[PDB]
Amino acid sequence: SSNDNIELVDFQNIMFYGDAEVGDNQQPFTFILDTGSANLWVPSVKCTTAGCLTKHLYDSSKSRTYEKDGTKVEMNYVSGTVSGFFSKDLVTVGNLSLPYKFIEVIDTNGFEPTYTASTFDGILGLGWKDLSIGSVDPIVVELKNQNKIENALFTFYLPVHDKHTGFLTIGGIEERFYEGPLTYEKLNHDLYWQITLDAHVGNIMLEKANCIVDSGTSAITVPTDFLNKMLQNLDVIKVPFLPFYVTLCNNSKLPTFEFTSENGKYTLEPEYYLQHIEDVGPGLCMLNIIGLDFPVPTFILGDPFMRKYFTVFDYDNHSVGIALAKKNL
Ligand SMILES: CCCCCc1ccc(C(=O)N(Cc2ccc(-c3ccc(C(=O)N4CCCCC4)cc3)cc2)C2CCN(Cc3ccccn3)CC2)nc1
Repeated sequence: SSNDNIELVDFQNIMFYGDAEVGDNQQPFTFILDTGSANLWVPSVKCTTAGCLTKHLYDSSKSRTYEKDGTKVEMNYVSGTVSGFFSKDLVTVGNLSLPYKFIEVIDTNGFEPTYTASTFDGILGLGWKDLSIGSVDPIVVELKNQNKIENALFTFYLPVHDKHTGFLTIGGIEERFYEGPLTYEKLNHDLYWQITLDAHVGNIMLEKANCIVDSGTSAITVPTDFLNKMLQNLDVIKVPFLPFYVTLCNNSKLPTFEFTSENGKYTLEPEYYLQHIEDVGPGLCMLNIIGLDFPVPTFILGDPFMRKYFTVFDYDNHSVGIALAKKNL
């Protein structure tokens, strides 16, 4: 391709990962590629937590292009603080490289057990500058500024468990990934990749909902009240202690999400949001949906949505494009 393509690998229909390198010696790492964050986080050889001892670690002393920064970073997560400091070095994504400012992580203890229990080393954000710590221009913006690509956009063709591989593509939109019309939705903020869509599920509706397209979220998230309502009398239950909302895989009462704009209509049928849990019971499924409240009514269109729809993230035009993903590649 004329474009930069990074192959994506599915992990049990839970999350996907991509590889990238840091340092002019091309130190390898596995990353979460997250449109819902806006920094690049890389664990240091200087990190001595139990979590880091299992990871690929970054050694700045081995890179000729390392440029010291040192500005301290402290961020609060779930299990406490994650801390480190800014560094600059060559970051290689696919066949493109550039010197880039990233967070060199010294203490990961605030990211446990998630961090220890996962097979990735780092997080590479793909959101907007205003979402970032330290006002860092996004990688794709920086690549365009340097004439390494002709459009400041990237696309996601997500891998599908037991079906096909996935690609993150930087710089252009490739026909091999989609079918039918590509429709564009304007961003309502340059922060997350957030757009305004009318949401309908059965009789329940939310006009002009804030919908965040988020590659690092493994579920669809729905306002709690909206969820509670839409599942009433559907033969969907919670078991004393197993997998959250469960249902028979062949349940005909299961609804289709419908999101609309003046530009387009996007639907998510049960086949896209159901996860088989056959090992716990014949014909049993879990609904890959969670209830989550934001200060304003908001849906997170995470991986289940992005598996059905090819997505285009356009910094130049401040928009997200959406098209049906080709079923095979
Ligand atoms: C050395 C690495 C240092 C990482 C430091 C770090 C930690 C957390 C986040 C973060 O907030 N993230 C990034 C993050 C990405 C992926 C994950 C993640 C996803 C899946 C998995 C996973 O595969 N498994 C399966 C194995 C066990 C662990 C879970 C692990 C981690 C966690 C956190 C959030 C997630 C929620 N996002 C959505 C959102 C949008 C709008 C409002 C609120 N929230 C915002 C960004 N950033 C950086």
